[PDB]
Amino acid sequence: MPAIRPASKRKPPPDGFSDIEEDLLIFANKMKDAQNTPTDNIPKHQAQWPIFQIAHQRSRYVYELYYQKQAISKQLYDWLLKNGYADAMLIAKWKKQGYEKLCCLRCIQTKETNFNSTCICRVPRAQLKEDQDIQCVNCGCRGCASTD
RNA sequence: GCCCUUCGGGGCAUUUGGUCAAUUUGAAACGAUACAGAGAAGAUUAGCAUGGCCCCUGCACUAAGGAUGACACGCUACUCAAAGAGACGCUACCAAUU
Ligand SMILES: [Zn+2]
Ligand SMILES: [Zn+2]
Ligand SMILES: [Zn+2]
Repeated sequence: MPAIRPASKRKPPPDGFSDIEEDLLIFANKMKDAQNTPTDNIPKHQAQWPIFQIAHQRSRYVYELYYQKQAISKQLYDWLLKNGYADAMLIAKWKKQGYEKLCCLRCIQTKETNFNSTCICRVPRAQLKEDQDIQCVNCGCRGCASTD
């Protein structure tokens, strides 16, 4: 379970976890530092942006470690997705076509916008104004479209 | 970026949003202090209401309480006369002790 077991109850992870544990702990400590970041000098949605950034990065590490540069077994990959080292739904969207670089699921959630739209970060920057710096309110993405 | 191609081309995906993170000048309120100071025609007071540009506590916007919760207590011509009886009214002002 992803609930914390005592120690004697703890089952070992699969093989290769000793090989990837250092990068996984790098992402975990990055996430704790994002928890401890100050919020006085920035706005509030901007305070929540780094969690989405680090979650995307951790899931991308797992995703391209399994699919692109094959370095982990399928047992280990399924274990990582089950135990919370990567976002299975974000990885599913990365497998979809036209969503190969999606920042977050909240940015394609169309039931939650005013006019049932995706966010502006999903729009190909070829159709936007020049020097129109987008940083979306949801995660601060500057451009996710696969063409971008 | 990926995919397809008859290598000319075509496809997949499509417009977020919370006035800034900044406290003097776009609106918080007690308490302390100062002061005064509790209804019903003598004195003392159980209350229940009434009306709303007065509200408070309460789930009660179909209880109850808040001094009977308070407020009430100033002010005061205006649909408006008639009868009969008066008026040096409406003008003048005036000549003997012995
Ligand atoms: Zn996003
Ligand atoms: Zn976005
Ligand atoms: Zn994005």
